[PDB]
Amino acid sequence: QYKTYYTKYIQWCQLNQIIPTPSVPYKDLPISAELIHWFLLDTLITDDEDLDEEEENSFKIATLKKIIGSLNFLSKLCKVHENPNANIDTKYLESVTKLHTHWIDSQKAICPPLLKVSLNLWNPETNHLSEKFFKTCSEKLRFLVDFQLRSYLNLSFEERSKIRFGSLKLGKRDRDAIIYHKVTHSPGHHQLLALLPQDCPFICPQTTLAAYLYLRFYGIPSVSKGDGFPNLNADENGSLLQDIPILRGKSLTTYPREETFSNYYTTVFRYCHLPYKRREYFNKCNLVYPTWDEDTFRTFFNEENHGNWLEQPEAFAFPDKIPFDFKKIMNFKSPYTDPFPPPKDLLVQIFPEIDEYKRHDYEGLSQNSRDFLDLMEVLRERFLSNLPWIYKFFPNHDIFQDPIFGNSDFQSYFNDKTIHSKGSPILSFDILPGFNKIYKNKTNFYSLLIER
Repeated sequence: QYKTYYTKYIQWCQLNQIIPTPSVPYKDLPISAELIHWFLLDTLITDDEDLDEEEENSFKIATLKKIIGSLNFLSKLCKVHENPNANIDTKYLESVTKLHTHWIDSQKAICPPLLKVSLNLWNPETNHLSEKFFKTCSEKLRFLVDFQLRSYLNLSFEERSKIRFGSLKLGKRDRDAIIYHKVTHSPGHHQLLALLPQDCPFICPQTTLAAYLYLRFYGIPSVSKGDGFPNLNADENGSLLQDIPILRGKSLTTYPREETFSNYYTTVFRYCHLPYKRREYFNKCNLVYPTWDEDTFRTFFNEENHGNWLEQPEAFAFPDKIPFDFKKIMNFKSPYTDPFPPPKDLLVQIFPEIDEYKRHDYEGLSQNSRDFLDLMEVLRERFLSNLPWIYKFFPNHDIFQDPIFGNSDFQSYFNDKTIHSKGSPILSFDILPGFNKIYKNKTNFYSLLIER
């Protein structure tokens, strides 16, 4: 029973050269939460079908639990032999089980609030929402970013509100991920979280964030001046970027106040007819990205420490030092596994400071400024690739106030990306796993809009 599972662990240690290949190496076998998880991610999880799928998923979580219980048992047997390195952080493995249980159970259950709120908050014509809190698209998108940061990152309001421009960097192994690397002090603590793009533009945190930044920096052209793009020449090792909040409230310097966000949430969930409990949007979450001790974190992830290993943890199972299953599932994607890119001609007309800094003493900027510019470059690409869809639904959004978007080049891109689908009853982009059947249908998707 125990043996048939824990044997697979030993074979995987042998095959990956974590141990030499000759029985159970009782004394010498390393067992830890991170190796067990890596074993799971290489073998069970990443199993690259209607009623077959439902059964296979149930079976996967049953097997996950049995593998975990088996390796807990193996660890006690190694400890009988005085193995010094068979300690299991069982909380970490309980979060893995809870992560998969939540994913399978919610697929089993199959509108999610993520989609309903996002589509409604992108809508520029929302007469019955609140002219008191949500007069502008900037205010709507500002709210939506906090909402998508909670939905994807499972952070409390207080944690969200500490996100700064300098907190966010592109992944090195996944250049489509934005990584927030949180370091806390009690033996030091590292928690890494990822925002991935979404095929559906309205729930894409990258698209949404970029639209919000677009309005924040440039305002509405005949209407209101923006804050400007940050003065990156003033940045010295993050001095400037670590003080600019990801959302700007009443002053340049502060995230919107919690009491104001409390009202925004109430107002949006009322408008969307969605049940609302403040604690589920404001308080700490039960399921969160894992946090590593400084020692485990530096030692596990340094490939020169482990030159014998065939595959290193960051190659597949923990890209950018985030386990692949958390990264996918917290971004609402399965961990069981651009037709018309935007022309550089158009890219260079929005966020034009990105290119200007690249032209000048680019070399003279701090590394934090260049990491921010590379991030803005990915948000700009995301935003522009999706603008043809946003324009199809919401041509009167504040984004489109710049006379630019009325020009021949922009209109031509907006048309050329979306024309191939104008007569199709089905949306060209995907929605969310388990929801594609229902909501790729245009009529169904449009009906999620409260107004129009």
